[PDB]
Amino acid sequence: DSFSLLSQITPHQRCSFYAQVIKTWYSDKNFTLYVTDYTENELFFPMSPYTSSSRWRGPFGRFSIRCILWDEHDFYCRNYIKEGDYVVMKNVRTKIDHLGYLECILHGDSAKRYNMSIEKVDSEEPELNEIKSRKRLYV
DNA sequence: ACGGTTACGGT
Repeated sequence: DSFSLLSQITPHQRCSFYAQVIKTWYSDKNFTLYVTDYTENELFFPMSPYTSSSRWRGPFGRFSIRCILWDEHDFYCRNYIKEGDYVVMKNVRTKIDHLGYLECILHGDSAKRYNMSIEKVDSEEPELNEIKSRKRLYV
C-alpha cells in the first residue's frame, strides 16, 4: 500500500492518508470525523463561510471529508480523537453518500481482515509538514 | 441487516 493526498482518493477504494481533524460528532450509533489535508477534491462538499450559525471555521470549499467510525473504531476514538488533532488513517474504505459526495467508512472488523486503523500523530511529526504548509495558504 | 444521512447540531 501507500498514502494518498485527499485530492487523489476516489470512491469505492481502500486508501491511507494523513489529515487534520476539523470537526467531531458523536452519537449513540457511531463517531464521525471531518478531516482535511488542505488539498481539494471535487467530490467533497463545498463548505460555505456564509452559513448562519456554524461552529465550522474552515477550510471552506471542497477541502474536507466525512469519516464514519463504527464499532471498535467508534469506541476507541470517541473519547480520544479531538478537533485539531492530527491523525493517520490506514486502509479505510471510501464510498459515495446519497447526494454523490465522497465519504470514508470504518466498519467493525473483528476478524481483522482489513488491517484498518486510525491513530493520532504527534503534532510535530514531519509527516505533517505538508498539511501545515498548505494550511498556511488558507489562513 | 453493516448501521447514518446531510455540511448543523455542538449532544
